[PDB]
Amino acid sequence: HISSQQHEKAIKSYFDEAQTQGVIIIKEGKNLSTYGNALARANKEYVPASTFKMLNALIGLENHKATTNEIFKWDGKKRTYPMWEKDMTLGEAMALSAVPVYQELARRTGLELMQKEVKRVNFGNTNIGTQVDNFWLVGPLKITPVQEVNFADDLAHNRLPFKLETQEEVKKMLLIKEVNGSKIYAKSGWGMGVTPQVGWLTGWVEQANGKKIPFSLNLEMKEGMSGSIRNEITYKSLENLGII
Ligand SMILES: C[C@](COC(=O)NCCN)([C@@H](Nc1c(C=O)cc2ccccn12)C(=O)O)S(=O)O
Repeated sequence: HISSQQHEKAIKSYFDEAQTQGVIIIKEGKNLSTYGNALARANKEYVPASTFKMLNALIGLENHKATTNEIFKWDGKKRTYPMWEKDMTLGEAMALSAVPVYQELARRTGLELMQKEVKRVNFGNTNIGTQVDNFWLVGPLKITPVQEVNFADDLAHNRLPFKLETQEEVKKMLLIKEVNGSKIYAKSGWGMGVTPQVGWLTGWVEQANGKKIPFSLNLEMKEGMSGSIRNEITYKSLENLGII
């Protein structure tokens, strides 16, 4: 079959072609595999950006700050994108990366409860600072790609410290693709308020046989770069390895 050298070269070429620097961590059982064109990013800390939504939702639901069918009403003020100027549930806001909805959720949770829950979960450096509505966007909260793939592994297998119903609700919110009997659950992320800008795509693959293969793509986003580049490189890498 295909050599490890060829797989590594192919995935590295996906990041090279996009003219960026990035890594993608794959986890099978307890083993971590690092691929990409800048392997040292694996243990470097970056803001989680939208990937934090997964945990924001978990906390919000567990602590009764919202329900899965509650509709967060658009307040009528201009948003960064027209697509965000509407009423939506947590799940809809997850799919649209609707930051305003999640900022409202964070405000309901409150700084004190948020700091305690982020600590309880041991997410990244666990520090949210003093601003409850933007700590995952501009710091001080940071996390490495290894910690992100492990967070995905824990959520996929319901190991996080939340009722299993809560975990299942948030997981249902993350289905972004189906391919050849395989289901891909993930959350993209783009930290535009930091320099350099970081891009993320963290989730897992649920294969027909029921096995789950967690992953975390992390790269530098550059001016005039497409968010869908995080997805194409992720899908191409997963396919090259025979995961999907
Ligand atoms: C790039 C995504 C979504 O991805 C899409 O390209 N849009 C898609 C919906 N079809 C999204 N970024 C994001 C955040 C999450 O990090 C957080 C902010 C804050 C301000 C401005 C943009 N902010 C975006 O600006 O649209 S990020 O991957 O969540």
